Amino acid sequence: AMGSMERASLIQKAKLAEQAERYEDMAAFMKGAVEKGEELSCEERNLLSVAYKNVVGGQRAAWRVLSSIEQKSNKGPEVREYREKVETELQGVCDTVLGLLDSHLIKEAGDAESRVFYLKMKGDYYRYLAEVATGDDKKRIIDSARSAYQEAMDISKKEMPPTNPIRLGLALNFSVFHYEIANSPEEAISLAKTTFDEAMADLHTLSEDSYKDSTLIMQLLRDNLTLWT
Amino acid sequence: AMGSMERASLIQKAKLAEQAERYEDMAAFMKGAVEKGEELSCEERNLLSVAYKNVVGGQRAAWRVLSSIEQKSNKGPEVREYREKVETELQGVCDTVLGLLDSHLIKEAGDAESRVFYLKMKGDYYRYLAEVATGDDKKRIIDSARSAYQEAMDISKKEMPPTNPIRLGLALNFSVFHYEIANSPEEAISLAKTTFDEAMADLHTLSEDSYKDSTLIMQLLRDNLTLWT
Ligand SMILES: O=C(COc1ccccc1P(=O)(O)O)Nc1ccccc1C(F)(F)F
Ligand SMILES: O=C(COc1ccccc1P(=O)(O)O)Nc1ccccc1C(F)(F)F
Ligand SMILES: [Cl-]
Ligand SMILES: [Cl-]
Ligand SMILES: [Cl-]
Ligand SMILES: [Cl-]
Ligand SMILES: [Cl-]
Ligand SMILES: [Cl-]
Ligand SMILES: [Mg+2]
Ligand SMILES: [Mg+2]
Ligand SMILES: [Mg+2]
Ligand SMILES: [Mg+2]
Repeated sequence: AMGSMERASLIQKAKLAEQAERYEDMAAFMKGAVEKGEELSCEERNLLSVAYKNVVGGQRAAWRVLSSIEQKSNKGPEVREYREKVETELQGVCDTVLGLLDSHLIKEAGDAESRVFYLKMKGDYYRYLAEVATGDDKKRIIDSARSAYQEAMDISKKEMPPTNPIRLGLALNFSVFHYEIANSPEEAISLAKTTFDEAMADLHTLSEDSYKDSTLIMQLLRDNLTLWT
Repeated sequence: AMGSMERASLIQKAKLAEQAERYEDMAAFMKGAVEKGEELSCEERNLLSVAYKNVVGGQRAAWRVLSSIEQKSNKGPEVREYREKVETELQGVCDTVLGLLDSHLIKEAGDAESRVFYLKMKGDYYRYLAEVATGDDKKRIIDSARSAYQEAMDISKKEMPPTNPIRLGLALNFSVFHYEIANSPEEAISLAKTTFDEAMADLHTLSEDSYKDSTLIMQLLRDNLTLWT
């Protein structure tokens, strides 16, 4: 439905929707902006990520509540029906995001900051699909997440400093993938610890403001290391 | 869309949606339950009110953010367009609730607790329509709210004790109508003070649990009196 609205107007309205905490509207505005076909700036990529992370975050929290109730019941079919409703809507949001990345955000992303950002997003949305998947459809979804994260890591290590916040956040989320999805707690701890230590050694190169940006994410790595060790 | 689902299943799913904080789904489930045509029990009326109050509360908060931004701008048409979008969706939610009350909740409500509950709801949803109305369409909406609240007050004073929580909450919201909508701060303060004092004198009749229920709402009356005097 956003075909008739100006790209600039879509971006302006996404920012208004963020201020209003209207994240479903924010995501529809930013989907419309992506579908204009032009590449996104750094600000715009962040608007797209904030919108969908808040939409899928609501869905994941609801799915977890319903799944817990369903497991405790294991009356009639209603808890399973409603958990399946919420699950299908969550899957649809992830498939929307993955579709924007495949048509055609990733293929036109040539700079490291854009290409790593999009491949991290592809890892994250396959990861949310894996959280609700079962069996051996689940295996192929987990491998799709792994592959996207790994391509993003390879580029980030070649092209960005170890304190770059997108590099840091990629490594944080890939560590969470290993601990929560891939049953690989030692890989998770290794990655979080190596990433924290390599960033610490590069902090001296940063301005006050960059230092604030990087140490924020480093603290998240440390918080996880504390939960996991 | 809820015509094929059992009434009991709709109520069960509304309670699951409340636990999941999925208030739009909760409201659609309870609209479906109302549209079965049977009267609602006390528990069910509370589920219907909780669902819509959370849906319209999100819309009112967003509308206030957008309206404030629009007033500060007074660029191009986008802030007005998006405030109008949110306003129209808010109006639609209120028109849905008012339609359920008119078809046919109020006309079949013969007991005081049900009839006062529904007429309070009719007052509240016309009040939310008045918050976004302008001019002299606004006057007729304000009079619709007034009339519903007044019918509810007349029945509550004849039929319920002064500590009854629905009577208390009606009086609290009618006081807010007078202060925020009708430009009648003295009527608001008079009503809140008379309602608080009449409840205080009846507390001695209550059990521990009823006393907790009533004094909760009395504290809201006192909190408003503090803001207004
Ligand atoms: O509690 C968490 C913490 O998750 C992470 C921690 C570190 C890095 C990435 C993530 P990710 O799994 O990408 O969010 N997430 C969550 C789970 C369910 C619902 C809503 C949310 C949210 F709102 F995001 F918090
Ligand atoms: O801040 C308030 C306090 O309003 C009242 C106080 C006393 C009696 C009735 C109300 P009412 O005006 O019926 O809610 N409401 C509000 C306003 C905007 C958005 C969301 C909300 C909500 F979530 F309800 F808090
Ligand atoms: Cl369902
Ligand atoms: Cl390219
Ligand atoms: Cl620990
Ligand atoms: Cl709009
Ligand atoms: Cl009747
Ligand atoms: Cl005061
Ligand atoms: Mg154009
Ligand atoms: Mg390019
Ligand atoms: Mg039946
Ligand atoms: Mg009846």
